[PDB]
Amino acid sequence: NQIDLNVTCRYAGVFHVEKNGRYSISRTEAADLCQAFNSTLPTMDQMKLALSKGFETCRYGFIEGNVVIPRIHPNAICAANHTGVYILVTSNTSHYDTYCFNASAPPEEDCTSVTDLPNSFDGPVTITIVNRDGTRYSKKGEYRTHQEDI
Ligand SMILES: Cc1cc(N)c(N)cc1Cl
Repeated sequence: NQIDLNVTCRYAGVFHVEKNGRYSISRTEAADLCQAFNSTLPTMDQMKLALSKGFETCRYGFIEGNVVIPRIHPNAICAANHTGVYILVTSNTSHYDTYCFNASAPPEEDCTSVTDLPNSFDGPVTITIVNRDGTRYSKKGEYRTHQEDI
């Protein structure tokens, strides 16, 4: 009974979360997961500002309304070489990573590690936050509020 959450630096409060090392988050789980970080799904405008401060990934994730990949540098294997906030148009499937937005984060790039999951609820799952530098924070809890996600 374990969930691992790989997290990134924050850029203007926006960060990326990947669950269990693969695309595995539904839209409802995404919202609940951001909730556990005292965060929300970013708006498009919040994502564009994060982009402008240096945020890019090579992974699809939810924002409010769409599934996107922020890209600064063109790369042929990330969002088909596009730059900007690339919006997924056509897909059969429903599970992605997520982006989250924490209003209390610093305004520009914050590449310190995440050391807490402040708004998790009581529960039986060992949840481990894994930072890009390998540092880890664990706690027992739950964040999913929808039966179909559990
Ligand atoms: C929820 C949260 C916790 C910590 N420690 C940091 N550093 C960043 C975020 Cl977004």
